[PDB]
Amino acid sequence: EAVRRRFEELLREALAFRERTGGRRETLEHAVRLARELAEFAASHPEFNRQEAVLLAIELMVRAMGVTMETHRSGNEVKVVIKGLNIDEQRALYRAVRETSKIMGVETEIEVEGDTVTIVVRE
Repeated sequence: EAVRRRFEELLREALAFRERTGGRRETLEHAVRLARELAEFAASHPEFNRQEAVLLAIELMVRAMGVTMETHRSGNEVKVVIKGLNIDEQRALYRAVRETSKIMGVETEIEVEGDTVTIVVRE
């Protein structure tokens, strides 16, 4: 609950930032910062589901940047498809998902094709 409540607080900050942001570069920097805060906070609450924490960090960045996403469940795996990203947003999202996965001890696979980044979170 504490981790889910933290996501909600960071989501409101993410939506207020993009409202007053000066560009996609500033929004991206703030989005990576928010995702790291959530990841480190969730790591301090080991009782919370590690797989779900990674997904919440991804969704926090998706909402902060205002990009389109899709989620599909395959048993224990979760696939996230994020479209419309520029080159800088792809590199930062790849970087942030890798770091967040390592913090949570979760195995994730990342594929980049065109504007589309596909993330698979397992177990």
